[PDB]
Amino acid sequence: MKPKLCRLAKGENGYGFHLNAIRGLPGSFIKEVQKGGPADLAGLEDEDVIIEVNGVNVLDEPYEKVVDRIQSSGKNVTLLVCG
Repeated sequence: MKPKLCRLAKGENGYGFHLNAIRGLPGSFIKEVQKGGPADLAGLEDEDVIIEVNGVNVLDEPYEKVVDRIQSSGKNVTLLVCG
């Protein structure tokens, strides 16, 4: 119900969350926010829906493309989510 805009700096062990999808439901949401990790500190929470990765709307994109986009921006990634 609330949109959050945030910027993650990759840590020793990634951004500190996983993407889950549901099987042909569209959209990608956050799954396993590591306590104290980048995503955690940046305000993200489980079941937050990804709307934009680095300014690009990814709602009409397969879970796999969304994963790729995130793991393709290097040290940083900017996310617009809704939760």
